Amino acid sequence: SVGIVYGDQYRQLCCSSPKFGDRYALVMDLINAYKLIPELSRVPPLQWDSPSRMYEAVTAFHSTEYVDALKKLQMLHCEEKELTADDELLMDSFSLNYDCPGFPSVFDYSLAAVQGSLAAASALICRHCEVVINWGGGWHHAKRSEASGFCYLNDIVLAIHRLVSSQTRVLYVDLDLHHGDGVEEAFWYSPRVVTFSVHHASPGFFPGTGTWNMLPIFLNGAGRGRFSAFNLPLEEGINDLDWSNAIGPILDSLNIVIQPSYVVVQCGADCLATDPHRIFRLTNFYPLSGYLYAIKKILSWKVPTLILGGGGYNFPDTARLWTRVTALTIEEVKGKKMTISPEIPEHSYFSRYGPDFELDIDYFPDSIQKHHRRILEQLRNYADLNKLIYDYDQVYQLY
Ligand SMILES: O=C(/C=C/c1ccccc1Cl)NO
Ligand SMILES: [K+]
Ligand SMILES: [K+]
Ligand SMILES: [Zn+2]
Repeated sequence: SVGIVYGDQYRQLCCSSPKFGDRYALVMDLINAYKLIPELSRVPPLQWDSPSRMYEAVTAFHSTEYVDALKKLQMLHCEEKELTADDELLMDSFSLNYDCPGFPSVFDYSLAAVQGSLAAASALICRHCEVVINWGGGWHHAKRSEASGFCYLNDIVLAIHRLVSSQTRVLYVDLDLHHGDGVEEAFWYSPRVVTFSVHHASPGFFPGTGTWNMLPIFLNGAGRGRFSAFNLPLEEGINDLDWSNAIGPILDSLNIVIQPSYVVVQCGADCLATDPHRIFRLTNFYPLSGYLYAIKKILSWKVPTLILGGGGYNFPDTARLWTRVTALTIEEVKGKKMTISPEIPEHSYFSRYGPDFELDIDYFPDSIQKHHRRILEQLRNYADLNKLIYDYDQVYQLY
């Protein structure tokens, strides 16, 4: 059974931010326009019995003062007096500024993604769904007491924390163009949550982490979590096939050696060739899309899986991609062919898909070898440190 997180309130809140506007509404309407909803189990966002229970849930990761600050930021943007100097300084100490501005619904908006991904985790734990999709979640940059990259609350960390706390191991796979620093940082000392992020990194590129550190080396966890944080930084321009070749053997080896109880996939869409970032050249093509390749491989493991959204700034193209990921998930889990018309069906947001209105995004197309050796060695070190039973010939064979 494949779940998907949505709801009427949930939709309004996910579409209330200045940065991502109505992206979520395009995504869910396209999924709906392709008639996939009847195939999917609706998963309602989690709600709480009281303010105290909500605070308890969220401060599982975030500090109480940060949460307080985030709530006050909302109240302040709901009045039209300027913030006092004192309020500005409080907000600054939490990076609630610049690229993480306040807006009238900023706490409700951020909390929604958390409600969504907590319900997704619970649906997996109680075995109601084999896979749950939350395209309203995926905010991997938020820290304990710090907003970052328009992430205010880290819904992924909270979902993952709920999963491990239910010999439980979680594999977190971050496909976003950006390094999943928040999630990685959160589980830096935890061997039972292995994080793996593939991303672009270059000097000055957000957020700066997930690459060689200041010959220099890769940090990879600490304490009992040593060797438990995996990173593959790629240079710009990479396409579907090279991207797929770069991460394929790593995903497979991670699964084999770690044997996770849950997989949590962040599927931020800013790797698309047509994203305004224009760094990687991935597509949503399904004849092959790096995304669809990675998700299919992960789903072939038959491990209960959380699939989340994230970045993606070309809203129709993000919708095009996540519609195909959603179709792919249904087909792989329920074992039934999903046929999708090559052109966008008429629906409320049909016009946004110009000019050609088809489902493919409008695009025509040794360093990695060093990384594989480096990571296999980290995986071996991880396995050794944690006394796991790995077959070194089979893992090595994958490369
Ligand atoms: O999409 C992202 C980050 C986007 C970003 C980066 C730097 C500054 C602001 C933003 Cl929204 N990562 O998930
Ligand atoms: K990533
Ligand atoms: K870890
Ligand atoms: Zn991103």
